[PDB]
Amino acid sequence: ASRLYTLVLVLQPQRVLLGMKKRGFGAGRWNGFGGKVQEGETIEDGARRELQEESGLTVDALHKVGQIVFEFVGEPELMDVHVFCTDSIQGTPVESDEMRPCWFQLDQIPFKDMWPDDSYWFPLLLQKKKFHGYFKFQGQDTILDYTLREVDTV
Repeated sequence: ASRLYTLVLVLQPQRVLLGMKKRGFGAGRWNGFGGKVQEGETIEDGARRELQEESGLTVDALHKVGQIVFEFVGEPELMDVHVFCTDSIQGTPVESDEMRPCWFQLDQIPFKDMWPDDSYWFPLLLQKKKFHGYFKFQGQDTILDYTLREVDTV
């Protein structure tokens, strides 16, 4: 059994948008935008909804770029995260109660203050490659096992 999650990475030719999670899950780290997928909305709609609730941004078109499964030791539900990307955005990223948005240069991505798994799949994202990933976590710091491959269909 798994639970559906969204992850939105605003990727521009020379910069990427990340948000400092101010609390809850993943707080203290720079994150993409997203959240739980609710009942009554599609996965993409949930990604749009959370992107607006967390940054105030709306997007014309979202592109599927990957899917990452996360296992946390002791927790029954696996986390099925659908990763999205976009270049065209509508509006200006403003601070919400959850995220503090900020632009980063592609050669200055703060991996040391992001989820440890990002250092693995981010190179694939920047290369415009589609990918499937799996990460088993013990706590929020230690990766026990992981798989990562390039795909043609997300």
